[PDB]
Amino acid sequence: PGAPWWKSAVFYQVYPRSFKDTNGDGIGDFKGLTEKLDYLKGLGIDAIWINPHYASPNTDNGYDISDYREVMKEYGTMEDFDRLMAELKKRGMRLMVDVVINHSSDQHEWFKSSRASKDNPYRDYYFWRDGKDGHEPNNYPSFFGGSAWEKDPVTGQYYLHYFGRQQPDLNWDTPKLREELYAMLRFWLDKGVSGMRFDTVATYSKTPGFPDLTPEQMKNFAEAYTQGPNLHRYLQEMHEKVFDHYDAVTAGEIFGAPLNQVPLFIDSRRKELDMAFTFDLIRYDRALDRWHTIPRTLADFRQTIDKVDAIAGEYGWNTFFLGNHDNPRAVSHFGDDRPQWREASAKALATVTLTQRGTPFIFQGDELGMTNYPFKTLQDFDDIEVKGFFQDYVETGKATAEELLTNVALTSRDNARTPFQWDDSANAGFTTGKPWLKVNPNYTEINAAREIGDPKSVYSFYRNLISIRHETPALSTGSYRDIDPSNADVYAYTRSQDGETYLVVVNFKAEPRSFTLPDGMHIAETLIESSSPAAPAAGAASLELQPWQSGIYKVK
Ligand SMILES: [Ca+2]
Repeated sequence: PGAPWWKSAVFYQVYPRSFKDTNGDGIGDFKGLTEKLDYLKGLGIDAIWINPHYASPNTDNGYDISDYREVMKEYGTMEDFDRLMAELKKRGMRLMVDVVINHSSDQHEWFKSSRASKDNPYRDYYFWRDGKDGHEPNNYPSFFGGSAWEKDPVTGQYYLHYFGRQQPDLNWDTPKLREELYAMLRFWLDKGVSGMRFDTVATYSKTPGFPDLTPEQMKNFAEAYTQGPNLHRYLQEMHEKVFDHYDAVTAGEIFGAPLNQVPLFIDSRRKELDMAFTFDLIRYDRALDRWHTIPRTLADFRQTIDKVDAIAGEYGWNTFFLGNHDNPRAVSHFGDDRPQWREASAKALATVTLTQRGTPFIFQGDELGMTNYPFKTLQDFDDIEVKGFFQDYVETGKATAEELLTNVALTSRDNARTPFQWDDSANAGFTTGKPWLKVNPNYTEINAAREIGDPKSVYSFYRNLISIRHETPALSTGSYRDIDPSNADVYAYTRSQDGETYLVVVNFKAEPRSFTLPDGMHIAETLIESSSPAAPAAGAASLELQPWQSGIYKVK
């Protein structure tokens, strides 16, 4: 047969709010994204995944939807959305929208009705329960602060919200609710959308009776929330009633789920989702409280990739990303963002990103080498999640304001949300007004305009890597094999398909290193290298690597 277009595609994630503003209000919009399609096309992007673009009070920047069938006021009108669609099509590009159906805004008409009374027709579109022993129904904690249960004096019961208090969870146990969600998905799919990314898709099913989480589960409640007994039953139904009638690719954000359960979501034979967004890697050095970091090495990094790949099997498929809107900047996180190493390590990570088995997603700005932001006070963060950490850890006396700042500065989601750096004009050319989130001062050195015309820029390297990937089947659908899972210095692996085998060698140390190819393996040709003074001689049996050097070679 043949592999789907999404298995050989290179996606680009656009956070509209911080991509390109065109009316000076400081917030990115659709016209802004539409004006930059030539930029993405030139980069070689095949499809774009945009974060939530629906009507929202923005307590969680788009993830709290008040109307699934209207566009967010800040981004434009439905017409603007249609225009984005048409322009993407004119360039042969596809659009993947974000689907947020684990919860809705508390301003959604379903919730407004739901809270009116216990006998209301929409009561069960959400989860309402009586408190217990004078307190909340159970000990469920919220990702964004305090209890996952909020009492509503209108009825006296508590409603469930894994996330923000203004993000009540939708009740998937209710048939009419599921039917409404399916009809909503068809609304967008009928418009031609080519893909859907499902926000926290593993938390749709809630545990019957809502018993308390054990002390252990409390430590990792995110995992417990992914163990609903009707989860896959619901996913199979959605696929049967919706996706079976369209030709769109589905990608689930399987956050919190044990890696061993991932196959249940993506094995094609199961008819659930097409691709998986896993977080074992991107959160591989994150503490359980989600705001502290834990030192890891390349060995942990590669081994995690190892496991995630193995999980895909023969019928599953992974997406591969080193960054997104919920995590610190790739180069700062996995590379070395210091001035002398930023560019070298950003290129090294690009090589990794574009040579991994699965569908790679490039997060806006990483192709430029953008870094974390130099937060100075807690007021510099906008993220509701940080306010949650303050409520749960500072106001409770567990940590000082300074300790939260020091640590959250390295992990905060806002690191990835600062305005895209287009050029060195006012606010990096992002807006003519005041950006909703301050632009990183390093935009004077790191910006698209400066990198586009420079053959040695991080941008040009990405572009070239993307062309190489597009021209080399093995680099997308080829098998993957880690040459040495225990090596904590140089990441080396092969990609093979129909006889053609390629070698990827990336030095993760800011020091010279050597690499000996597996016995019998020799270099045939060098497709590309970064930070390398010279390609290896044809027939080479080993490689001498410069600090943070990366390379792709066809072997024999
Ligand atoms: Ca705007």
